[PDB]
Amino acid sequence: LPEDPRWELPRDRLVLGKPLGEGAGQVVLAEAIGLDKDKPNRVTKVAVKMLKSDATEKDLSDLISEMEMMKMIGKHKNIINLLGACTQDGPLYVIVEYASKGNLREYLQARRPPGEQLSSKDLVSCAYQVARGMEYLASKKCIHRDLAARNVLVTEDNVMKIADFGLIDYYKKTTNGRLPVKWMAPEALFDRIYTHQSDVWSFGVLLWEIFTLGGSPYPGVPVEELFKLLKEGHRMDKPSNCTNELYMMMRDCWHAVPSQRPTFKQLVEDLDRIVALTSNQ
Ligand SMILES: C[C@@H](Oc1ccc2[nH]nc(-c3ccc(N4CC5(C4)CN(S(C)(=O)=O)C5)nc3)c2c1)c1c(Cl)cncc1Cl
Repeated sequence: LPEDPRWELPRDRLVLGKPLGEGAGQVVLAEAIGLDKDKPNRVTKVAVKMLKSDATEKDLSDLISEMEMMKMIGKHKNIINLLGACTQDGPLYVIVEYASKGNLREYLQARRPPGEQLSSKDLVSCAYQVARGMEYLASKKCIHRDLAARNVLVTEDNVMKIADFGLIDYYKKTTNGRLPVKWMAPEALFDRIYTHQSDVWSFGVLLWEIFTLGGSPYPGVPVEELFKLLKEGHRMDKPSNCTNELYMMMRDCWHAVPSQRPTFKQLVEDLDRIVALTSNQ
């Protein structure tokens, strides 16, 4: 691989830790010593993406393309930023920001009341940050294609960061058994058309995910039945503990006509206003 001095990190400055997630492409917790040359004695907790034992040549290509995509897209608070890479004299390591509190689905579920505590403002605030993150990506012509709570990460300071933005079997399930088709917009699901507007649909589900504290969409619904519901124009019920205004927002996001869905630009402005008017108690 060519070196790119801007981003390169010597391997002796990277102490690998425990695995965060696998694939069979995998991710590992690590510590970078002097991630920026200006601050060389600092240790930073990072996540390192790398190949697994039986990766293809095209798997490598994909990881490289992901790295280059991130360089193109640039920095933003509400995305997982590239920090560095090891491309020389050893396997490819792609160093990204570490998110201590896991993905948003896990974060929400872990903070459900008994049967630490997220206020109404916290929930709305969560949606704002995710919208702000998607607006940036969208402004950089980046289409996520699987925007969901599982692909939003949460830092030590409760900052929402969008993941796997720089990357089909419909019946394949996620790590804990959810079907990604349930986040897909109709035009994407049927006509295989992906736009920013299709991400807005998916953001609609993400909203629903938030105000159900990591609820599972369409529980017990297989793929064939999902097609049925969408063709019938069915829409998920308003969650309990969720205003009409926010439900309207989801419904707007789930507008059958893509052009009639709001832009993330609009969703950022609306959520800005709502956060400030939502109480923290
Ligand atoms: C595939 C992996 O990809 C990445 C890519 C960059 C990252 N930066 N930071 C992470 C990360 C860091 C910590 C972390 N966890 C530690 C905990 C969740 C488990 N709890 S705990 C220790 O309190 O029980 C927090 N999960 C993910 C991370 C994961 C991933 C995972 Cl494991 C979970 N959800 C989404 C995705 Cl995309």
